[PDB]
Amino acid sequence: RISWVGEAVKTDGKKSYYKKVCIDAETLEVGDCVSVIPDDSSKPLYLARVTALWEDSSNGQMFHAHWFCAGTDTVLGATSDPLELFLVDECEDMQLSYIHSKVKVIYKAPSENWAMEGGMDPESLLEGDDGKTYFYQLWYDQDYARFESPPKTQPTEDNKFKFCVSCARLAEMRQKEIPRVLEQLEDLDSRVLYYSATKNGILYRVGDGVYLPPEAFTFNIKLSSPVKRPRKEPVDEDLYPEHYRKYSDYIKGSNLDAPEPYRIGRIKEIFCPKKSNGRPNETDIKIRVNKFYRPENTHKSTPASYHADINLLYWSDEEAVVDFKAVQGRCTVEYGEDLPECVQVYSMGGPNRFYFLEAYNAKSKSFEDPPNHARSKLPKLRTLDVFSGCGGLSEGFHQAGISDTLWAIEMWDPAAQAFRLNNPGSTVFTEDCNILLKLVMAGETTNSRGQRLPQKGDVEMLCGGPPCQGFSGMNRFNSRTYSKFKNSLVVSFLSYCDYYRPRFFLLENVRNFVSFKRSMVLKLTLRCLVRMGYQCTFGVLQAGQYGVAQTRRRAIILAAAPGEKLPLFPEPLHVFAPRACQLSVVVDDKKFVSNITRLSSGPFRTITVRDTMSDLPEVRNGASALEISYNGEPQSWFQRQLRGAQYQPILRDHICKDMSALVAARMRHIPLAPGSDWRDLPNIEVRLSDGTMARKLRYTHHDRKNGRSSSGALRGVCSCVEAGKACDPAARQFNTLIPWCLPHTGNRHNHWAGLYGRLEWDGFFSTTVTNPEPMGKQGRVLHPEQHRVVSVRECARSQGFPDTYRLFGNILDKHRQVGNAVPPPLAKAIGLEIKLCMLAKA
DNA sequence: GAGGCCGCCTGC
DNA sequence: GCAGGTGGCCTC
Ligand SMILES: CCc1c(C#N)c(SCc2ccc(CNC(=O)CN)cc2)nc(N2CCCN(C)CC2)c1C#N
Ligand SMILES: CCc1c(C#N)c(SCc2ccc(CNC(=O)CN)cc2)nc(N2CCCN(C)CC2)c1C#N
Ligand SMILES: CCc1c(C#N)c(SCc2ccc(CNC(=O)CN)cc2)nc(N2CCCN(C)CC2)c1C#N
Ligand SMILES: [Zn+2]
Ligand SMILES: [Zn+2]
Repeated sequence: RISWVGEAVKTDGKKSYYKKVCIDAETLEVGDCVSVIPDDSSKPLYLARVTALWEDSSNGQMFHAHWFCAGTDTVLGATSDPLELFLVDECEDMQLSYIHSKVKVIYKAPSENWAMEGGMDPESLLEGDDGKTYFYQLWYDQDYARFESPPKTQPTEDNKFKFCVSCARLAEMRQKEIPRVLEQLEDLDSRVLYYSATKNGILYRVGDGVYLPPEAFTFNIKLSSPVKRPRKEPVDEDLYPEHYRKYSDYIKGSNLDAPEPYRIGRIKEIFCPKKSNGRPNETDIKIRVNKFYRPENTHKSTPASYHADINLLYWSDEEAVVDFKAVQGRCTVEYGEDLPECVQVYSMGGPNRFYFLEAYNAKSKSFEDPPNHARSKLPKLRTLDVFSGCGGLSEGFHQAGISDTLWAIEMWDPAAQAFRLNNPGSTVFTEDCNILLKLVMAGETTNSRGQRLPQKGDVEMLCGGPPCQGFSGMNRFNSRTYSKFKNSLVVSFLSYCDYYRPRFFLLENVRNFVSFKRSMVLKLTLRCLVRMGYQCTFGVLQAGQYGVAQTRRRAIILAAAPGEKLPLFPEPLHVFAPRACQLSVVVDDKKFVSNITRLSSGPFRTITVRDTMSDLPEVRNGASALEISYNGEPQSWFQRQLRGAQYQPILRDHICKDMSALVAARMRHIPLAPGSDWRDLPNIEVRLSDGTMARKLRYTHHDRKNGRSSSGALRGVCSCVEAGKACDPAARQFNTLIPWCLPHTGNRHNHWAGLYGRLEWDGFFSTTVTNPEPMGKQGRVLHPEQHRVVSVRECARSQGFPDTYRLFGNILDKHRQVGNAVPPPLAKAIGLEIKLCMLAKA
């Protein structure tokens, strides 16, 4: 009792398409939505749109089902509106007998007045439902967790009766994934030359720059097998009784495992080998490139990288043939003297830009002029920055050219004053953001200081980082902690988003924002954005990959209004230690990644502690002079950038905490070799600067787990080294050069690795802290050579702040301002992705 | 106000 | 077990 209605629309092969069918008491036509029975009766019904109806000579009565995704199957899980569906590129042929019923599915489109329709209370944002039939508003990418406006793919007259948009988009994706050759230049003896080729939607022509993996080719300058570090030569165990705790071969902050950046070539030929009959084998695409040298690839090796621009290359006449499938992306490489602009303007004007001024001759180990054949606005968004701090995120967005931060909210006054000092045109509110929003919603125009409150339409971009105090555990919500979340600053920030409805929205936070409360904080944040009707996504970024010598992972939530394009996450710019670049996120057993494809290498070398601060003058422990001489010119590219173009005769805030006499003696005895920390301290008496004496540490109890030194000395410093015995107060020792508490509890704290630890010139900072303390958790705060902790200026350099960026207050206030900020280079990379969306808006 | 002192959880 | 990820609070 399955009956076709009418004559066949088209007969193709063993298929006869129809526009309408009758099943029992119902009639179905293309475009109708149906439910479909699953094998597991416990599982819910599948829902689909019918995109075609045909009789098959071998399969019987058939239709094409374009499946909807239930909201509960997305990252939103159980927080989803129970009747919300999402478009996905999932579809298949199916027998008509599997249809259970016809269902109503409504497209809930945002209205033309969407930007004025905000103001629902937090309960409505978090838990409110549409309360109607099935509906969709957004398309969903299940691997990247992206909610976007539905695609506008269009059918022709050759497919209108059977058009499946999912089939069409999948076919486009497949074609985009396959390398192809387009033009045709010449036919040689054993190969065919081509003028252009395409890969992953990128067009490559003869003469373009290509990124290649570091293994793609070698240079004529082969290598120098370095004198490797020996196997930890023995030390005097009586002099250094805690050195045994360094049995791990892992050094915090070391760049020994960072990969090489990309090889860079200029396409000389694009070609295919010929078949036996003369035709080209276009499944086998090759390119011949000229090799570019980075400075560190010449005979001068790594030190050549110290002073050179990070995008400086050297031309050479060496050539390599590589598979086209190895290309990692396209880049622009230009001879510097032929630019219509200076090198700095060129380098700041776009991505993937390199330049060369000379050619390198490997045979002669010399430099030459390149050969002739090597030659050949947008209005800013009015931005509100909530929980701005001193303004690192706003500074990076400003550098990207996308925003003017006209309003900022910062409750901690020294940070608010710093933000004002750097942004004279902005209005900085110090009130509770809840109070400010309530005033705006009540129709107030100015706050109690006479500052004008932003109104609907004023705010075009909203960014901030809300604290998660009270719900930053990993365990599941309960009634109390869920109430704390509902009344929290995260939800207040979401309320700002709902009321103002900016074009773009950014929430930044610590990495574990994606995992707090079994990922429910993340899921609810996304749920609120979708409930407002925003496009949105999330991901994790590593700041070191965008140009700071610092490991700092951040969770990022991005949203874009209906009518906008949802931004992509920025591709890594700098290679960085892979152990610090774990960006994936597991939510309810589903592993999510961002759109980022640079997982193994990148265009630029890693930024080091040397890059960051080798130019700063020597200062002492407790340095307090607020304005001093730099004592020399900037040395590295990074320093040239951060000092800026205008000559700065005064270096500011190169001041350090005044550590006590005992702490200073300890710092003076930490060796300079990489990986040095408290475990390298000698066990000696030392006279302190205040006349007092630092004492030897005595070993008073036998530590069965840790054994004894080679002279038979014990290794415990307290009775608690026994199984169940408590701590003996008489066993506590004071004013020892080796701190008593570190051997006291080291066995359960990974030997307190990194406390009193030195940075290394070749390595990177641990996450820049708000108050550098050698015996705190983030204790690796000692200068690579000087006997002091890092200065405020050095922390600001680790964050990528320009040297001209003003700070405010006492030294601890300035450290906290620096340590709480988003690094401007990270903020700038994100902002450039938003700029791409602004320019591409349809 | 410094600096001594040092829990709990998770991914691998 | 190893390494990372969240700082506060005595005591004076
Ligand atoms: C978010 C990923 C996802 C999405 C997305 N996106 C979808 S789309 C809905 C849909 C897609 C395809 C079919 C065809 N049948 C098969 O694929 C099995 N051979 C039916 C329904 N469904 C999902 N569920 C429910 C459908 C059936 N299971 C695969 C269980 C997983 C899941 C999941 N986790
Ligand atoms: C037991 C702790 C808890 C937890 C935990 N753990 C959670 S998880 C968040 C969540 C879970 C399920 C849904 C589905 N409900 C819908 O309505 C869908 N639109 C939405 C959100 N939520 C909670 N409350 C409270 C009232 C019930 N409401 C759901 C609001 C949220 C509570 C609580 N007390
Ligand atoms: C390794 C250093 C360390 C550290 C370090 N670092 C920490 S941090 C603890 C912490 C405090 C506040 C927040 C903020 N709270 C929210 O945000 C609300 N959700 C988070 C974590 N605790 C430590 N113990 C445990 C707590 C304090 N004593 C009981 C003993 C010492 C220790 C130690 N030894
Ligand atoms: Zn299809
Ligand atoms: Zn003890």
